[PDB]
Amino acid sequence: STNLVAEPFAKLEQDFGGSIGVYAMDTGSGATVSYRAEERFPLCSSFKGFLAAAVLARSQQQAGLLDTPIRYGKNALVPWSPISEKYLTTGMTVAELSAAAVQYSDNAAANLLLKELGGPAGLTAFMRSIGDTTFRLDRWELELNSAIPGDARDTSSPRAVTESLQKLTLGSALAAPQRQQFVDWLKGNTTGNHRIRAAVPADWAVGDKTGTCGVYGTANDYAVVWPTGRAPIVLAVYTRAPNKDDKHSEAVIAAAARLALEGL
Ligand SMILES: C[C@H](CS)C(=O)N[C@@H](Cc1ccccc1)B(O)O
Repeated sequence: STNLVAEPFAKLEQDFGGSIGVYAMDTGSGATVSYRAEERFPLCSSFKGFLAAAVLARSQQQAGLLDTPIRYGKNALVPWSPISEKYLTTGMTVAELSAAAVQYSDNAAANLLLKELGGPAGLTAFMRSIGDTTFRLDRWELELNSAIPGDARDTSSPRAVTESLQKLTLGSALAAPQRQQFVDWLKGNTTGNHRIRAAVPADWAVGDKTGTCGVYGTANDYAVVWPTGRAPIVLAVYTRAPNKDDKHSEAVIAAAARLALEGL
């Protein structure tokens, strides 16, 4: 992957102070936009979209997996588990946990689903099984957020994220009802309004999944976008920075998303 008009991205990256990673594809034309698309970035919570897809895939083999109630304990509630905490007294179904992991980035819900799938290794295996050789999840929440420069644990590349997303939302990796459910969950995300969605015209339908590690200026978003009358665009925007105290920027993510959409 390459880009012979990369200077707008390079200047945005210089102004940001860190590294920016972008990959976008127009699935109707095949056109792509690329910038550090092959470089590893921390997933942060963006793994949760793929976790929900892996749960949907499994549900194709075990009838009733999605409606299975989980009565989890208080000590499942690691920080930033707003849905899991609200529903602690009732428990939650696997489907509800998946939705909360996607749409609220709920940490406890993510850890409970990971356990159901055999931990980070289990999710990584699912991703290998759809042909993603870049993705790796190694740790649970919250340890996977350490985002240490050059550490390959819990990382992927913008291109591999985009390709896997396209397979799961638009290709054949998931059966049709599962596929629609994944898309529906993404379209209902609540955490993404200042990221890719901020660059998308308000009349284009969008589903997305954010990630925010909290250190090293590391944050991200991926999305499927439906332009009017066209096949969808799929894209991924990841950031990191070299100092632990560096701030992430939602505005940088939005700006990089817009440069990608404009290039297409
Ligand atoms: C440690 C860090 C929050 S400071 C964290 O748990 N991030 C996950 C979800 C998240 C994002 C923004 C605020 C709180 C939680 B995720 O893995 O991105």
